[PDB]
Order: sequence, then C-alpha cells, then structure tokens
Amino acid sequence: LKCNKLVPLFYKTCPAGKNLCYKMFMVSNLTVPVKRGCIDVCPKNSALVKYVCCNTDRCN
Amino acid sequence: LKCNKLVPLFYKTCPAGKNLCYKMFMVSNLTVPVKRGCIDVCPKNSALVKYVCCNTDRCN
Amino acid sequence: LKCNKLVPLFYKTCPAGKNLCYKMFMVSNLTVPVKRGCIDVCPKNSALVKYVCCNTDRCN
Amino acid sequence: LKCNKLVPLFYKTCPAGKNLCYKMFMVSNLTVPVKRGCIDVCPKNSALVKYVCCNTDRCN
Amino acid sequence: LKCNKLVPLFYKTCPAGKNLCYKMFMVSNLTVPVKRGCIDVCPKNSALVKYVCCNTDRCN
Repeated sequence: LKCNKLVPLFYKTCPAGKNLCYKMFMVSNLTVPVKRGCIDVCPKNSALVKYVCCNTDRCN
Repeated sequence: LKCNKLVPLFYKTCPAGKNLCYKMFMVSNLTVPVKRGCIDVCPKNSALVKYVCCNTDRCN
Repeated sequence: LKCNKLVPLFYKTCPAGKNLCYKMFMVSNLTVPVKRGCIDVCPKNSALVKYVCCNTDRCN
Repeated sequence: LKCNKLVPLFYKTCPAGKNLCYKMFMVSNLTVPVKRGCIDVCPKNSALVKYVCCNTDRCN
Repeated sequence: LKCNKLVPLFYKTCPAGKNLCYKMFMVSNLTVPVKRGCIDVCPKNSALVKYVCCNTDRCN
C-alpha cells in the first residue's frame, strides 16, 4: 500500500508484508507526528511514545 | 515573532518587517502545506495556491 | 463580508449565506479570473476550470 | 544516496537513476534554496534560477 | 512602498525617492514582463519597450 512520510506531501509504497501505515507522536503533543511510514504491526504505546495505525492508502 | 517551519516541530524567529506566519498550500491538497514561514503580508491566492496567515507566535 | 468583483477597485458586500470570496479561472489562462465574487462554499475543480477561495474581506 | 527533499529537515534516499543531490535558488536570494532533491544531472542555470549539485549524503 | 519584483514571490521595499512600482515589456509580448520593481519616474514608452507604472503597494 501507500503511506505518507514525515512531510506528507510525500509517500511510500510499503514493502512486502507491511500493510499498515502509522504515525508516531510524543506524548507532549498528540497532534504533531514526529514519524510517519509503513509498518507490519502497530507498536504498543510507551510512556512517552504513542502510535496510531491505519490501513487505507495514505490514511496516515 | 516566532513561526513554524514546514516540519512544524521546528520554528524560526521571523526577521523584522515580517509579523505574520503563513502556510502555503497547493489547492489540489488543502490538508498539508508545501511551505511554512514568515511574511509581511498574506499573499493573494492564485489558481493553484492557497495562503493562510496568522499573527500569533507559532500560529501556523 | 466584502469581496472584490472582477474589475480592480470594486467590491461588494456579500449577501446573507455567502461567507467566502472566490476566484474562478479557465486552465487556458490562469492569470485572469473570469469570475470574482462571493460564494457559499468553495466549488471543487471540474474540467477546464480552477477555483480558489478565501474568507477575509477582499481576500480575492 | 540520500538527499534533502524540499527542506533541510527532510530527506529521502534517491531512486536508481539519480546520483546527485541538488539545491535550486531564485537569483533574488542565493542563501535559501526553494527546492532540494535528488537528480541525475545538474540542470542549467537560467538568469532567474540557479542550481548547486553534490554527491554526498544530505550534502544539499 | 512595497513593489513586486520579477522573480516570483519576491518583493522590494522601495528605497527613498522611488514611489512608483513599474513593469516593463518587450513590444512583441505584452503578457510577460522583463522588468518589474521600483522606480522614480515612469519611463516613456519607446519603440521596443513599454512601461506601466502604479503607486499603491504591490500594484504592479
């Protein structure tokens, strides 16, 4: 699939067997992603690092 | 005045005369700007581009 | 709200229900609107035509 | 190779074709480039548009 | 006074003693200027070169 990069004007064709897009936020600000891309499985949230995943094309 | 860069987690301190921050969008995609910084006056919109401007610190 | 008309120097008070100003162009020639005015909601581009809107007095 | 893309704070790895990074400047300002990218061959300066190219990771 | 310049998205605060913005055209193409900026006195049109001058901000 196709997922946005950090500057979401740009996008990536996800490699084989990553069929999730994600956004990584830092807990300080849940409105400003510091990472975007493709992923296999949505990682769990940690104390300071939150993730949101999705599966449409460029959903992130 | 402080305004956000394109990667809006960073900022720059607007030089003198420039007391507005702006986002520039291609009208084909109003979700994500191609340009962020400071300006003196909010430029007028073209056929392909949209400018939004604001006066607060990091308002963009 | 006030929006400019086609001709430079002239403008009008938008009616009830129209809170954007806009500009319309033909793709043949993008420097010269063929509509300039008030409107309720920004049309989406269709064949041969480009629109752009704004929501400040005489922004168009 | 890796080049900055659009802004100094963002980057991509180049496709197969392209083995230079570029900065493009308007003559009005030879300090801040408007574009930055990967490219095959360094394009040619116009009177209005200057390019600088290089071949180290994020050299541009 | 502030006047538009030739390079796009560029402007100049007109120095002292220049209170006119202008545009210069070659007589063969009246749709693309070759000079745009600040001036003291509107030059007189010539055989090959034409001018128009104005004096509100960014009117050229």
